[PDB]
Amino acid sequence: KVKPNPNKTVISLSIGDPTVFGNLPTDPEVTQAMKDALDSGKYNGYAPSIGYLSSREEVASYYHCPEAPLEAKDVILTSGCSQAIELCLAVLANPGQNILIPRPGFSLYRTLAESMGIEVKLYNLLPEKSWEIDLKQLESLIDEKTACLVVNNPSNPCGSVFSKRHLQKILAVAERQCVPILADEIYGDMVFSDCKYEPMATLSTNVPILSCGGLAKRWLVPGWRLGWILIHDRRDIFGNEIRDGLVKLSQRILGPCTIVQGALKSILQRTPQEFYQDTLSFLKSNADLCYGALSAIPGLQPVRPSGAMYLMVGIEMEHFPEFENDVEFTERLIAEQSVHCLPATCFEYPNFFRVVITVPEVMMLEACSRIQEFCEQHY
Amino acid sequence: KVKPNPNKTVISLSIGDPTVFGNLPTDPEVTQAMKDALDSGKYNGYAPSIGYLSSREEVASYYHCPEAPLEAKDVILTSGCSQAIELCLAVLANPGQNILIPRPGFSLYRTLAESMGIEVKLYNLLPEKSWEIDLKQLESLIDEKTACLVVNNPSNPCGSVFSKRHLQKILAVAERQCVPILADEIYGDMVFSDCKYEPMATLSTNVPILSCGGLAKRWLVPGWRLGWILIHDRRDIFGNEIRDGLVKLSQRILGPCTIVQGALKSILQRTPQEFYQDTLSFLKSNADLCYGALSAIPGLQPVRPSGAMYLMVGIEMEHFPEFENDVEFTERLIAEQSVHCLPATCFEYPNFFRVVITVPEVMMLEACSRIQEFCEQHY
Repeated sequence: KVKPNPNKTVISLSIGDPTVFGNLPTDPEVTQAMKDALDSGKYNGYAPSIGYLSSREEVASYYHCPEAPLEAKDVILTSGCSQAIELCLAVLANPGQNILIPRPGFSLYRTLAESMGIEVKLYNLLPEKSWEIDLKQLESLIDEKTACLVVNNPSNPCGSVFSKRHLQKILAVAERQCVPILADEIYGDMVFSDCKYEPMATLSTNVPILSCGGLAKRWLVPGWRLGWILIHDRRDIFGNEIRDGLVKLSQRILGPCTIVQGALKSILQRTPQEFYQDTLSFLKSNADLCYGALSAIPGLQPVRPSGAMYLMVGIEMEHFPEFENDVEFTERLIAEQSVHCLPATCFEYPNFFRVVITVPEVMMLEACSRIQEFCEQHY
Repeated sequence: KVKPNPNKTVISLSIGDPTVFGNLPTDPEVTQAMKDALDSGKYNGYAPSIGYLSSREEVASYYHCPEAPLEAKDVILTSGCSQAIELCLAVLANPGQNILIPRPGFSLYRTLAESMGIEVKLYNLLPEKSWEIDLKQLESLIDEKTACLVVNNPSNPCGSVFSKRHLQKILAVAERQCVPILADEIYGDMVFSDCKYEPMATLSTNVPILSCGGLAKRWLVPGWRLGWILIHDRRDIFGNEIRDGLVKLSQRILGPCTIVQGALKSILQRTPQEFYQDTLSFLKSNADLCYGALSAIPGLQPVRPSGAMYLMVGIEMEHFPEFENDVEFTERLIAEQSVHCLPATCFEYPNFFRVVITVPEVMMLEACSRIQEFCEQHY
């Protein structure tokens, strides 16, 4: 809550909202589909709590392939991934049970499982190698009361996209301990690195998955609150016994705004690839600028991101005595420099901070030297 | 689940969605404000979980008067009254506690308090006199574990608007047992009877109220999911100790669609009264038609509604032997006649059914004789 250096333009690197300085507005095809959808006035009344037939039908289509074959009925529409997790949890597990979380991971999985009456077990991401999961951790963090396994790919906060392999390896671990994999993939298709993109379910054969996702992150309409559970029952471990748990639960807050549901068929089919290409294009460059300069600075260890909208830097508490935690670090930083970074304590991973890359480059750059002026005095 | 008489056009009188046959579409000023709000693209990013400053500011203004003085800060925006109840409950009371419900009442208060881990006590509405509350019931249904009192006015399903007096009487009962009054007034200003309209909080002086409300019912955009808690702390029984409970809880599903929030300032200020006048005008006439004809029929006792969009009819199980409950009644009715009425068992009040009046008159009328052809054979 400390005030900035009133003598320097405040630079906020910590907030994930792409649309803050509006250099990432959404495609006018998105904006139109909503207006088109309003204009027909076909969508102002009640829908099923699970969402419109047609809307559900159409998102189901967008994410379909023989490997992970999707049908109208394995789709549920919810007002964001916040629900897509909220519900996805309530159905799999009850108070006094346990789920496998990332470290570092979205501070949300906690605020929920804890607030749902679930006790949390956190597995480990490996900075040394692309923040990939620790397989020892995982295999033997399992329980009797282990309901589930949560995988976030691409990652907030890591910036990471997993290899076509590591994914099969993670899928190897679930059939050896008989556990569900909420695959939080709200960041799906949000990659730019050399490496193409793999939705985790396309690579499954004996593993039950429930996939989150939605507009908020790709189409940069985060305040619009639409999202979907994609169910992926391979081997009838789930069956109708689980599907009803969602249909029943859904009826508590009754899903998303109907305009957004209306406009969904059209947002999916009418958005030009030149929209995405642009987005990820500008998310490589800014990531690379951020990466280079920060890696150039002595005392900080930026881990190159392959996707999503962040990267993690590691504070080498070897030449930084003044500060004794990343918490105090971002703190004197914010006060002295006016640069807002998020202390990675929040993601349950101290000695580190998260920097988003959606901020303009001319700003990434200006903010980058500030950070350097900070470390040629403290490392 | 029985099939209709395939030989008669099915008439659905039981579903509350005004926009089904689209004779109640919303004012094109409503539709515009959304498009205007989309068009500015000012509203696509994250808002406070409690909602936009400005949005919250502006709805606060619309509902302000010295008696019940409202400020920007006593407003929380939520994706409908479904949440406005969900949250309004979670904050006041914990598993193994008790709240005062109507009978008959919205089948929702149950699906929640029960599903929240709250045990439910139902007070009584008086058909003999305008479905007004039973004061004996109320005074002595209270407990140690009585958290709250829920009042629904106007009523779903009753069709009832309470007198300027009964309201003060209900407000007399709360300060004699020290209890909160979630005043579900999602139907606010939805009255047409002689009698003007009183929001319950304007008439309070030593009683804490939390008022639900939103677009769904007045502006006939039910699928749009916006709504508000209006807080009404008179006497600091609430204070900052309760307000935080909402602000904290809100952050679980993070409120409504931002387009809807954007468009809110304009929907409120730019909607012509000729929109409302029309709405309630057509809701008197159809109510009166429905009332007359049904009252004309022998064996049924329609209670005249003063507001909202329904009325209750009472099955005089005095000349209706064939059927032994309202459940079986609507049932043979639906099969033989093709008229969908809702058996008032659902609202926890048997021997009765609910008929909505939003369906076209030429349809109310046709459906009315069908009902008569049904009773000149069964009463």
